[PDB]
Amino acid sequence: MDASTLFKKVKVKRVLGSLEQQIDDITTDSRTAREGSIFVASVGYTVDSHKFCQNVADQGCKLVVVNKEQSLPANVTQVVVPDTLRVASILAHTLYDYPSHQLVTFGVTGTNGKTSIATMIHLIQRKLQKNSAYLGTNGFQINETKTKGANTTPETVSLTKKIKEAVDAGAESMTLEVSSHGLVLGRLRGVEFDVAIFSNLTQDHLDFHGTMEAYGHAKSLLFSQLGEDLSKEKYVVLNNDDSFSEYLRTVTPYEVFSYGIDEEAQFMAKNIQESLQGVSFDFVTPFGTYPVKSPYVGKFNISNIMAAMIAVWSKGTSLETIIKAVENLEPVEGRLEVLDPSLPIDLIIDYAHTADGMNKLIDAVQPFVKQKLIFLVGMAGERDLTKTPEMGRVACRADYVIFTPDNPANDDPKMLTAELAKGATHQNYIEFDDRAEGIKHAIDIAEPGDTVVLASKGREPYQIMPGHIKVPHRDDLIGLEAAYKKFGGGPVD
Amino acid sequence: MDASTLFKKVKVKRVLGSLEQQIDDITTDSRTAREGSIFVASVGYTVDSHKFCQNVADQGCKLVVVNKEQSLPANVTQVVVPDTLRVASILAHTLYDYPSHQLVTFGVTGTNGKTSIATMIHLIQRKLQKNSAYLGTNGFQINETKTKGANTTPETVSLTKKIKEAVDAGAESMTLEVSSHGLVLGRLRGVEFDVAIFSNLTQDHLDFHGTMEAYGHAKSLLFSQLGEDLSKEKYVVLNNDDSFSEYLRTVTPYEVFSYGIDEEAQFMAKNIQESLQGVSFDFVTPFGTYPVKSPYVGKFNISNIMAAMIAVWSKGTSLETIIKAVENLEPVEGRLEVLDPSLPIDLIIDYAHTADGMNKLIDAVQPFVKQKLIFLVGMAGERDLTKTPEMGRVACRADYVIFTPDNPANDDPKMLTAELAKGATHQNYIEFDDRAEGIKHAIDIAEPGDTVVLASKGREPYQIMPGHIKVPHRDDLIGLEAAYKKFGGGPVD
Ligand SMILES: CC(=O)N[C@H]1[C@@H](OP(=O)(O)OP(=O)(O)OC[C@H]2O[C@@H](n3ccc(=O)[nH]c3=O)[C@H](O)[C@@H]2O)O[C@H](CO)[C@@H](O)[C@@H]1O[C@H](C)C(=O)N[C@@H](C)C(=O)N[C@H](CCC(=O)N[C@@H](CCCCN)C(=O)O)C(=O)O
Ligand SMILES: CC(=O)N[C@H]1[C@@H](OP(=O)(O)OP(=O)(O)OC[C@H]2O[C@@H](n3ccc(=O)[nH]c3=O)[C@H](O)[C@@H]2O)O[C@H](CO)[C@@H](O)[C@@H]1O[C@H](C)C(=O)N[C@@H](C)C(=O)N[C@H](CCC(=O)N[C@@H](CCCCN)C(=O)O)C(=O)O
Ligand SMILES: Nc1ncnc2c1ncn2[C@@H]1O[C@H](COP(=O)(O)OP(=O)(O)O)[C@@H](O)[C@H]1O
Ligand SMILES: Nc1ncnc2c1ncn2[C@@H]1O[C@H](COP(=O)(O)OP(=O)(O)O)[C@@H](O)[C@H]1O
Ligand SMILES: [Mg+2]
Ligand SMILES: [Mg+2]
Ligand SMILES: [Mg+2]
Ligand SMILES: [Mg+2]
Repeated sequence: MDASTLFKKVKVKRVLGSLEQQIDDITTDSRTAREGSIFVASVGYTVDSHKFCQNVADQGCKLVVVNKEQSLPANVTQVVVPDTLRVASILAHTLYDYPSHQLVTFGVTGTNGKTSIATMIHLIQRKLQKNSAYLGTNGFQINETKTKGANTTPETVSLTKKIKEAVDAGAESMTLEVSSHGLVLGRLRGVEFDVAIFSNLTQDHLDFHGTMEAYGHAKSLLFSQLGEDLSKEKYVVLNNDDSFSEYLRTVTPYEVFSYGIDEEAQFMAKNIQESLQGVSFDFVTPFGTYPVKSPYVGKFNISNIMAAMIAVWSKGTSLETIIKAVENLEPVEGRLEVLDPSLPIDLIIDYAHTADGMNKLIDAVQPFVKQKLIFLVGMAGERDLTKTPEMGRVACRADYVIFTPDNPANDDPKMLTAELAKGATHQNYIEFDDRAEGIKHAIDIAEPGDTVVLASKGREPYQIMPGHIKVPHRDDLIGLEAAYKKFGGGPVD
Repeated sequence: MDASTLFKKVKVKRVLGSLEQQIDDITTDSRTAREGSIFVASVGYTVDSHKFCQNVADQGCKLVVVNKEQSLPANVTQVVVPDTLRVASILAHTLYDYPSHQLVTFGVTGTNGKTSIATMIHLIQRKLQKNSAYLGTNGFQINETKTKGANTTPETVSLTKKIKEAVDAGAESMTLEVSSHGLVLGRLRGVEFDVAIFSNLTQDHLDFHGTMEAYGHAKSLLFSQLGEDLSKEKYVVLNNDDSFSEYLRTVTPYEVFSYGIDEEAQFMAKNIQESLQGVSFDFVTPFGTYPVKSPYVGKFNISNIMAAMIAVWSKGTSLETIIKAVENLEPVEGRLEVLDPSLPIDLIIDYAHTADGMNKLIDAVQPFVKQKLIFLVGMAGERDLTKTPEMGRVACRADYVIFTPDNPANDDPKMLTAELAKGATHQNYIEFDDRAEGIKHAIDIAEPGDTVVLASKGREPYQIMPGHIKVPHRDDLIGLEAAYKKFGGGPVD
């Protein structure tokens, strides 16, 4: 469509050159701007991409959106605006014909549980034979096709393009993880949600938000930004076991569905039975109480699966049909996965990376420890360290603790492991600068009948190293390789 | 329409009795429930209206929405829901066919300036010969027809009904004052806004919000609740002279128009000339700079009128035509009105009732004081007193200060005036339990050529007294009557 039409949407602009040209692309990354692209320049944490306008011109781009007039050949049109990224979201949603309005969109936010819930919703939709897309930490997925990405909630143009890809692939719904960063930074501007789901609010990301108050307020935006049009069928799904839900009710007019285990709620889990092979519980609902069998491990995953079921139910699918679908749902990659159960030890991977997440992981696994719990965890580089010793304390619930860096980036890895060590409550721990070395050590220490847990990465396939360089790393593969060496078994070679 | 259709909108409900009946009315006030009404019961600060269901049944109402099953005759249908008021807003907007979606809606929030801006927008629309409605502290107005009300932002059902009245009267737009109370309490659930306008955030209402942080976050809801549908033409108008605007930008994706006097902004006022008869200024805009003549007094009203002009402009009216309309706009009742200029004193009424508002009032009037400034102010009963001595300090910018109660309700009036007195910085003040007595005293003290200001009530026609009883009271009429007695003039009698 033509640039004229697109920029009618923008009231304050200084236009230098013609808007007659056809536009089929928008990008905030100069490296992909071409003839027919709009390149929107912006100020990042690393570079100001206004510096790259000449590059995009060389590549044939004839239209740039900028905060200040640039030095460029006269045949490149410049649109000067006060807020380039705000305009990028307007342009992108317009160009792609409002992709978020074209399918059912589910959004999940919370300190822990975003990937779990979002993936469970996706997997339920697929079990119901519906085309479904997912975007989050585990990347972008349309039905069974997966590609990895750099963020949980990617920057606005990339994100909008992916919603448009889901629409074009024929998705009936798409579920997005909604990071508090993404909300505050405008990455989700223009993304209309139909159902908003909350897991919990516990201490994290204060390097970015400064305070718990600001952090909670950031997550509330997913709920208030649903808007005020009561002719729309929109719904909010809240966790009554988290006290922040009381506040969330006040910021949106749409009907609220509550779930709970400890606290009274509209949907509850009772008579919970746990195993390393999944759970059963009685699912109390406003319409009746029904037996549920779930393949997921732990009470925290009962909260998560209830959130997922209620979200799908809210848009018109019968609970009976959802409960049937949940029974043999596939694993959520990296989230409490029991590896090769034929081993003479329990070998579990999990993504726990905050104190609360670790407590929930250990709560779930500990009842099944026959002998000793061997627990490896990493601390992420370049993140707030204030709750790191607390993570070290929680880890010392285990019998033997291994501390490692996780994505140390430019941080000294020994500083990360030493910070974890400051919280230890017993002397049975060890620190490794190299996480792979730490994993092999965990297997060295493990006896038949022991339980080994590798926490904070799941199957995340890299360590972010100095210069922010990704080096290949797989907890699961390193763990298994070390385990087969020690105990035997494993596929032929 | 029939109750069945209405309640299809509510997913969690326990229905006792038939929904076949016709519904033409909804009410949260039992006193107006009749056959064909839905009565929604709720828990207020004073009474739980669930107690009144039998009354509504006696009056012929056959449908109640309740949080718990009630004792009622079997022929009354009960719909039991978890959140009655949330359902009231859903039912009301549905029943009245989404009245806020049917005209352009402007919403104004801020500590001071809501009535001023909202009224200015209304008056501009009328000057442009467009049907316009206004709802706020000065009541409900459709074109020139006014009725008074109990709140700035009335409870959800009454508010929705008034939007529906504006639609039915043929209004092309309606402007609502948006109180932080109204936002938090859900009074505006279902009210879609097209333009949101911010004035300022200064200390007020902490008896309700507890903190400035929570208070600011409450006002941010007007902006985030605009939603995320970028196919809609919605706009945000922010004051760059207020530091809270930086935060407000982050909570909405829509284009932001900024105004400013002290700080750089897209729309600014320069070369400001002031009189008691209005102002002139050069209005810098993104499209050019234009001379503006405004009948309103003071720099604070220049901020307000710029906000009003930009809001109307944003929905497609030319600035030139708006600027012409502003020239002889009518007064905003109670807000810096110069009374009978034929008097040998300046006699001014104004609604200033916080420290910041008082400073802005005194800033506006002081350059025109030839001799002495005689300044009367009241403190509201049953409100947070923490900034009351500060109000007393600000008042002592005047030469002679009179302290009175304003709507003391059940508070001891002497406690209110004494709290004001604690901030005084000179000895030239006096306190009166009776505000009318204080006004007459102000005139007693005034010499020809003096300036008398009566602040905090405007033309508000009552004092709220013990038992929360309204007794007639008019600052303007009492002031004028006393002034004519002392100085002569005034209409024959
Ligand atoms: C601090 C931050 O925000 N940098 C994000 C930001 O970089 P920069 O601003 O530095 O980019 P830069 O300045 O290079 O470029 C600015 C702009 O210029 C463009 N430009 C750049 C170069 C060029 O040649 N041409 C060009 O046009 C570029 O496309 C961009 O539009 O823009 C990128 C692109 O959009 C994101 O990819 C980055 O995200 C990183 C990966 C991140 O780690 N971000 C974190 C802070 C984050 O967003 N986290 C949340 C939550 C997830 C999370 O935090 N998870 C935990 C997990 C912990 C357990 C791990 N085992 C954690 O990481 O702590 C999320 O991803 O949604
Ligand atoms: C504390 C509060 O919120 N009580 C509001 C609230 O009463 P209650 O909860 O006590 O009502 P109650 O408990 O009696 O009844 C509950 C429910 O039962 C129903 N019910 C009641 C009786 C009955 O016979 N039958 C029946 O069905 C009734 O309709 C209601 O649905 O419900 C009313 C109806 O909806 C409002 O009219 C009240 O608002 C008062 C007037 C107020 O003063 N409210 C203030 C707190 C307020 O809302 N302020 C903002 C901002 C304006 C402001 O604060 N301005 C300053 C001005 C200062 C300068 C003045 N010169 C100030 O006042 O400080 C605003 O109005 O939007
Ligand atoms: N609802 C929950 N409450 C507490 N901890 C949880 C919850 N869900 C998952 N976790 C823990 O946190 C880790 C991260 O879960 P995930 O669903 O990836 O959260 P997020 O996507 O918000 O980071 C899991 O591997 C598990 O240890
Ligand atoms: N923009 C402003 N900034 C500061 N004070 C103002 C502003 N506008 C009005 N005031 C002062 O506050 C009083 C109340 O103004 P009004 O527009 O009624 O505000 P609100 O409706 O928010 O209470 C006025 O009479 C004036 O003294
Ligand atoms: Mg998080
Ligand atoms: Mg995630
Ligand atoms: Mg106020
Ligand atoms: Mg007002």
